[PDB]
Amino acid sequence: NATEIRASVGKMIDGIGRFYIQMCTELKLSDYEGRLIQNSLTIERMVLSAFDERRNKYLEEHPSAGKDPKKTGGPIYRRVDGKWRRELILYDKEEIRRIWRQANNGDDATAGLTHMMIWHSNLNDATYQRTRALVRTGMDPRMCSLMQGSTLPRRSGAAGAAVKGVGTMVMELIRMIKRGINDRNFWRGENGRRTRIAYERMCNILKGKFQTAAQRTMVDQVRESRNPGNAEFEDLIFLARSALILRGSVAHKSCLPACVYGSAVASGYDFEREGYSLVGIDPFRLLQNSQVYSLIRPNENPAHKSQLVWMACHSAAFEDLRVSSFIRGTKVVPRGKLSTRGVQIASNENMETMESSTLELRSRYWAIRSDMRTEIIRLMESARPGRGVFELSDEKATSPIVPSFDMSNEGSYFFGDNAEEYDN
Amino acid sequence: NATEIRASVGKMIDGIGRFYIQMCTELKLSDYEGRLIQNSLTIERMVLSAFDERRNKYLEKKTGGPIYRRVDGKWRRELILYDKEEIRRIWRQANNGDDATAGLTHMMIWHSNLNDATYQRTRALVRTGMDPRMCSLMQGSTLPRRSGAAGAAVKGVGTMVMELIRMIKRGIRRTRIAYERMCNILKGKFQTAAQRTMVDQVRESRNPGNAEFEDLIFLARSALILRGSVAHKSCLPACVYGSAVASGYDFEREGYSLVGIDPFRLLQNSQVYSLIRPNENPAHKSQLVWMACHSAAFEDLRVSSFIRGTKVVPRGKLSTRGVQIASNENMETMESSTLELRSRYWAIRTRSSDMRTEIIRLMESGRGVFELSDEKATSPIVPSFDMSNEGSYFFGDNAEEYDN
Repeated sequence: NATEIRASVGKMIDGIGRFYIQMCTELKLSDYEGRLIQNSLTIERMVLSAFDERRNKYLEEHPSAGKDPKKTGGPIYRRVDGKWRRELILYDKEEIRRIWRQANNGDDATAGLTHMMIWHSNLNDATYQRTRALVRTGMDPRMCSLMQGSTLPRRSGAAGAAVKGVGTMVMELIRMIKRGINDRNFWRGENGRRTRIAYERMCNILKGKFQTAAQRTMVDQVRESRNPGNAEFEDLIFLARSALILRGSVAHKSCLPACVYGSAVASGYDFEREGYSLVGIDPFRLLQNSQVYSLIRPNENPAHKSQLVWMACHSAAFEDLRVSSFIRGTKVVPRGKLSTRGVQIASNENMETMESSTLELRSRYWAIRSDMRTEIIRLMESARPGRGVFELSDEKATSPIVPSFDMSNEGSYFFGDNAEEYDN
Repeated sequence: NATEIRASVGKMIDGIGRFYIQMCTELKLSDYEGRLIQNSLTIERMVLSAFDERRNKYLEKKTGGPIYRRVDGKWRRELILYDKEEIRRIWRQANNGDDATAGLTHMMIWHSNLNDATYQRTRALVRTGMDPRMCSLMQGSTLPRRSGAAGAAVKGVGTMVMELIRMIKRGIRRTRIAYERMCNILKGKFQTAAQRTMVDQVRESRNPGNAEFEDLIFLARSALILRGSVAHKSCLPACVYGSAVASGYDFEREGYSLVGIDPFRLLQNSQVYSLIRPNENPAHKSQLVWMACHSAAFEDLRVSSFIRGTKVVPRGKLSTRGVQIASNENMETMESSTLELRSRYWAIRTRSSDMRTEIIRLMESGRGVFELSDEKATSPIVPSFDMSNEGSYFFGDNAEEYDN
């Protein structure tokens, strides 16, 4: 009865796994070099590009960006003579899509591709700041915590729609109103019919992220305008702030690096059989016996580069730092006090100085988890200031541990942000 | 009761005013040039430099600074170096030959009040093992190492916590008393029983320990919810005062008070011009100044916005860089505009053992505006605020980092 879920999900993991393995052997990579998180992001980026096929549903590709329409690739890092060297592979999109498909027993693994996409998205969320893009749109920097999903493609709507946060939605809509406001043709014409229906869908997606009946119906008013302008702009900004106090309903799926799935199947793990869920202990324990490395930079804190990957693996960048901590097993500080610069490596980076380290990716527990303006305001005035944890070994919900939180500690991951700005 | 304090301060304003007028003449600037903010800061800094005399109590060959005089359609960066005694002598003269201890500390807090709305210190907080969120407890954080009991009056909970922590962390007879003293000040900043206590116990620890690093850090955090009582002092540029007296206004006799409408009315009718780099928003540069004048950086933006009459945005939205100029900024990309230093309404300053369980327990659990025309506080407007608007001047702070 409950067999189907483990399988469709475990069978999804399996394929991501098989695919990674083949990909590594194909690339003549060593265990360490395969468990290198930087090589893993580069291999995932590669499968989505072929399935993307220039439609921005699976990839975040630029519009003017210079990359061969029928051939994807990325940087690979292998340790030779002790020094880390930067290699640059390039594969035929076919190789990727044929190898991917074969990894999945002839199926197009669309869940898998969405799983990897959401994982890159979670990482980005825990790594890059958005305030500079917020201000330019007319939004506020505090709206940074309504940003989950902002560096995701506007395609793969349901998935995007589930993981994206109010701000990401407000931000999207806010832009159309501009390009519509600015271009005269924008809402009239075949593009109005094509975009108007888009604009709308977006409103509904946003709308279905709100809880209070006032927010919901206010979005409706905003979507009923046939010529969105300054007025609808202030309303979305308004909704955007209401989200700060009356939190929305945003999905959060714990996706892990392919190398972590690829590493388990190759050790003998049979997922589709045992089964998988992203809800319970599966991603916690799979993370538990984790052995994921990372090129680390001169003067970076290995402990910190790890918090980052930890944080993205469990979808906790927008998580009250006191909640996360109780579960991590160690304080989970604000980005501002971190000392890494990202788990990527720039072309410009001097690899002569490059280091290598073992991410600490486990945890101490696992856990389960006009008139209107006025109605909303008050709902905010009256607003008031958690999840159930279980020891790893308590497979089932036999005994919920109580949380002993510390309420005097930093809760926000964004106050005093030090991260880079996500140009792309 | 009232009359003396209001006079004695009044005489201080008058002193600065005069001192500024005079120096204005030795430096021989035109009315416009004499109303330029950078010129007021540069003469203001001289006065303090001289009287300080390398002890780090006021301002951190001779004393000098940049003098901006516009001829004949570009501005020039004049760098004058004046005698340190010629300047302080001139200060005595404008003050009847009296040390304006109050007068000097007044211009000082003004600069502190400026730096406060202009520079971010989150970076120093973190280097000291503090919270960024503690950024709104940094009043007077940019005050001199040797700052008296008037300035320390203008110091925030986090400024004292920082100062204290930076000392235990530093090595690991009079440092003791000193470090006991700071603890006393911090103490006079809390409003509750338990908050005071921990401080006592803190200055009380026989030898500095990690318990305080934590205990101070913990108290610094309580002040964020259990607001304390840090003294704010509305201090205006010297130009503003100088000008006023040139008007003939006679502060010593009319009486002045920073606790009231005075600082406001003097600014309402006060005309200051500032240099403005290119692509900067004169209105934001004005916000910056207005804020510093009323000593309102750590104030809730909604209350500030109400009083001002116009939105007072977060420093992360401010299209400015600062009120000073470096020796590397082209003067042929410079020009000036008027600093809008007015307000819609004027307000009252609202003149003001497990300790962690009392504290935490507490934690979990009328500044009225009046028309500028209502001098006597005869009618109180109940500010109608909107909590949709932003309250923290600091979230997203992109401001330059001050370096202590």
